[PDB]
Amino acid sequence: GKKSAWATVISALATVISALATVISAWATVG
Amino acid sequence: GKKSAWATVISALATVISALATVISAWATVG
Amino acid sequence: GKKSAWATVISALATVISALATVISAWATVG
Amino acid sequence: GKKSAWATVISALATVISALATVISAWATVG
Amino acid sequence: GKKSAWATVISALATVISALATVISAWATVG
Amino acid sequence: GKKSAWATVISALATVISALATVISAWATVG
Amino acid sequence: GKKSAWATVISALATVISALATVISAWATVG
Amino acid sequence: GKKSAWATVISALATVISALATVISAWATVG
Repeated sequence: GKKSAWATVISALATVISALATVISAWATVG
Repeated sequence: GKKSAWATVISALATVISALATVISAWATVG
Repeated sequence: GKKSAWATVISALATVISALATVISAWATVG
Repeated sequence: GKKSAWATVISALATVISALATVISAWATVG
Repeated sequence: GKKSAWATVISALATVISALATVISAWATVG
Repeated sequence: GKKSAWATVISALATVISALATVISAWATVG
Repeated sequence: GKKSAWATVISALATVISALATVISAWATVG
Repeated sequence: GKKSAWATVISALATVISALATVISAWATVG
C-alpha cells in the first residue's frame, strides 16, 4: 500500500518532469 | 533538427504513459 | 497484487519511452 | 547546442524519476 | 566536451535497453 | 510468477541506477 | 571532472545490477 | 516463459552496453 502510494506520487512527478522535458525539447527543435 | 523533433514527440508520449501509470498506481494504492 | 503488477507494467512502459526520448535527445546533443 | 544539451539533462531527469516510480511499483508488486 | 557528450549518448542507450528489459519482465510477471 | 516478479524488481533497480548515471553524465555534458 | 567520475561509478553499479538481473531473469525463464 | 527469455537476452545486452558506457565515462573523466 505505502509503496504503491509512493509510486503514485513519483509517477505524477515524472509526468510533470517529462512534460517539462517535452517543452524544452520543442524549444531546442525551434531554437 | 529532426532528432530534436523526434525527442519532443517521444517525450510527449512518455508524458502520456506516465500520466496513465500515475492513475493505475493510484488504483493499485486503493486496492 | 495483480493491480500492482499492472501498474508496474504501465510504469515500466513510461520509463522505456522516456529513456528512448533521452537517448534521442543525447544523440541530438552530439549531432 | 546548449539548448539541446539542456533538453537532454531534463529528459534524463524525467527518465530517472520514472524509473524510480517503476522500481517502487515492482517492489510493491512483490510485497 | 565531445567525450562527455558521447558518454551521455552511450549511457542513455544502456538505460533504454535496461528499461526495455524491465518492461518485458513486468509484462511477463502479469502473464 | 513470483520469480518473474523478483526479476522485474531487480531489472527495474538496474534501470533506475543506469538512468541516474545518464542524468549525471548529461549534467556533466552541460557542465 | 567529478561529475564524470560519479557517472563512471554509477554506470559500473548499473552494470553490476544488470548482470544480477540477467541471472535472475534466466532463473525466472526456467521457472 | 518466452517473455522472460527475451528479458534475459535484453538484460545481458544492457549489461554489456552499461559496461561500455562505464568505460567511455572513465575516458571522459580522464580525457
